[PDB]
Amino acid sequence: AEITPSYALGKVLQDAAKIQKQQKDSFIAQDHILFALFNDSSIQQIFKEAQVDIEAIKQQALELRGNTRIDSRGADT
Amino acid sequence: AEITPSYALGKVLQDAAKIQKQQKDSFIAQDHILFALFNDSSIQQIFKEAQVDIEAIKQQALELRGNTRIDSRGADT
Repeated sequence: AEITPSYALGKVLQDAAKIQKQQKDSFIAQDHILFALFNDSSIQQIFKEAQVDIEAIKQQALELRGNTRIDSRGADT
Repeated sequence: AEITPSYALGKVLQDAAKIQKQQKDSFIAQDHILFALFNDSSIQQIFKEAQVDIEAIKQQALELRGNTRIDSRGADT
């Protein structure tokens, strides 16, 4: 079970670096790994299950707290 | 003269706007414009002088400024 990093998912290892700093921060966070997941992790379908879309995450990433995390410390978002 | 961005390049100024979040910045600096230049500013060909997209700039922006360079001044560096 889950014996693989699954770069298909695990590109976010790099790919999540998108919004980590752009909150004026250090490293990647929950929304912020998720931020790259709207690219990566999503159910993009007839009813597309992919969530707050272009800014709205980053928006709401800022719009909720924002600068939401720094490094490793405190529950991620 | 100086009429048109060369849309192949034209995106790059707006593509320059892309990295302020992973460069962890509110504003888009001279490292960031070049950051987008990593595509059309290049020779990407049989003999490729590309511009290194992610790897080298970041950690050498970890060398050169960081989040440290939030932005909102003019351009000094």
